Amino acid sequence: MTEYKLVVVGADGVGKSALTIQLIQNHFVDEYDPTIEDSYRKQVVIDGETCLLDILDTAGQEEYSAMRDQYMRTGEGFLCVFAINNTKSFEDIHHYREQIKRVKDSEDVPMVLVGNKCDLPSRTVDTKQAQDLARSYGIPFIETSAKTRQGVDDAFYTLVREIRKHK
Amino acid sequence: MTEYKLVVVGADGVGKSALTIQLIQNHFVDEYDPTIEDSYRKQVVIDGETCLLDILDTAGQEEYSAMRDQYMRTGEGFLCVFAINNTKSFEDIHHYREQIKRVKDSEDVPMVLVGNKCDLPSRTVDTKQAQDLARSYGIPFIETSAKTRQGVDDAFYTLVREIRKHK
Ligand SMILES: O=C1N[C@H](c2c(CNCCCCCCNCc3[nH]c4ccccc4c3[C@H]3NC(=O)c4ccc(O)cc43)[nH]c3ccccc23)c2cc(O)ccc21
Ligand SMILES: Nc1nc2c(ncn2[C@@H]2O[C@H](COP(=O)(O)OP(=O)(O)CP(=O)(O)O)[C@@H](O)[C@H]2O)c(=O)[nH]1
Ligand SMILES: Nc1nc2c(ncn2[C@@H]2O[C@H](COP(=O)(O)OP(=O)(O)CP(=O)(O)O)[C@@H](O)[C@H]2O)c(=O)[nH]1
Ligand SMILES: [Mg+2]
Ligand SMILES: [Mg+2]
Repeated sequence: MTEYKLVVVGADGVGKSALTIQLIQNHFVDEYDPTIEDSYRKQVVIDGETCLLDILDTAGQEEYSAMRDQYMRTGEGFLCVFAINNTKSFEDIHHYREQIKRVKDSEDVPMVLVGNKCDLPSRTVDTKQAQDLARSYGIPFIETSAKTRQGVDDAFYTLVREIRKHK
Repeated sequence: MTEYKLVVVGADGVGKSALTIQLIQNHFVDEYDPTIEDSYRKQVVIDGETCLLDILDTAGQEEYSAMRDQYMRTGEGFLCVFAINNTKSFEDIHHYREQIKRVKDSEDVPMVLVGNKCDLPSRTVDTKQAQDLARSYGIPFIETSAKTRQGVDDAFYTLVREIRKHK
């Protein structure tokens, strides 16, 4: 058995909690209830290895920069989430990646860029634009929908694979 | 901590959803997606008190006005929204205010008159005209733009202050 500390980060309302709740509880959260900080455990098998995922579901906006830095130091891998209908959340990605790199004092940190709400037709961030950004960061990119469950398992499992590769 | 049940009402397309989404998610929705009924939570500090805002984003549908009675009974305060480029929506305000007063069986219901889309130069409702009407209603008036965020926080916070005053 191996434990993996995963952190889900991103702007207000991108679907951080809905993505995590889909992985843990296998259903969609339709309601909008802002997160302060929650954590969840999930035991899963990834590439034949027994994994205990310890997932931190973070707030869109931190109250204390120093409190935020602590989970970035502890976290082994980061799911950097934006919503495909929210250009501000996509532009905010750089700020999350820069904060993670600074706290970890490393240019190489396991990360996955997640483009959530891909079920929505009202797209403002194109697929190629997110693919190019992820290519420039040297990280995988996955489109997800916490509503339909599209790409949810793949986003978390890819992050675990990135952590296992880094180790 | 205190919870406040806020209701955003007004005619079709005045920007009820865009105002609420700007308040909580800090981005402007350019798309027009008609609302059936959505609710959102937002934790804020107003005059030193932590407020958990429970905001109901309602439909602009003019048909079956009786469908509004239950949320009008439950709601503690109302954001009565019109668009500054839509004279019909400004004239419709009276119908929303009359229904609220009837359902609540009170002339002193916490309300704020909101003149949305103030970023638009194609104005048909003058600021002074809405100020004059709001004064005759005995309620505050705030101009807002879900696009620029002008007056968005002030509209919701003023409504909370009106509910507190009423208590
Ligand atoms: O004040 C505190 N609240 C905290 C707390 C919570 C968390 N709550 C989170 C919001 C929950 C929204 C629930 C959907 N609320 C949805 C909602 N939002 C509205 C806004 C306006 C009008 C109606 C609604 C409605 C709907 N409700 C109706 O009756 C209705 C009718 C017609 C409609 O069409 C729509 C609606 N749960 C607790 C249980 C016990 C004690 C405290 C709490 C708390 C903790 C604490 O340490 C100290 C103080 C507090
Ligand atoms: N259409 C659609 N809606 C989604 C998707 N993911 C989340 N949502 C919706 O977006 C809203 C916010 O989702 P939530 O998971 O709370 O986002 P969050 O980023 O955790 C909010 P906070 O930053 O305050 O913790 C909810 O109404 C939820 O149903 C998705 O993939 N598609
Ligand atoms: N320029 C400008 N456009 C706005 C503003 N607020 C809303 N809009 C635009 O008006 C249209 C309708 O916005 P929306 O928030 O859906 O209005 P609504 O009142 O919730 C519509 P419904 O009654 O069906 O729920 C959208 O195209 C939106 O971009 C604003 O402050 N400025
Ligand atoms: Mg959340
Ligand atoms: Mg709407």
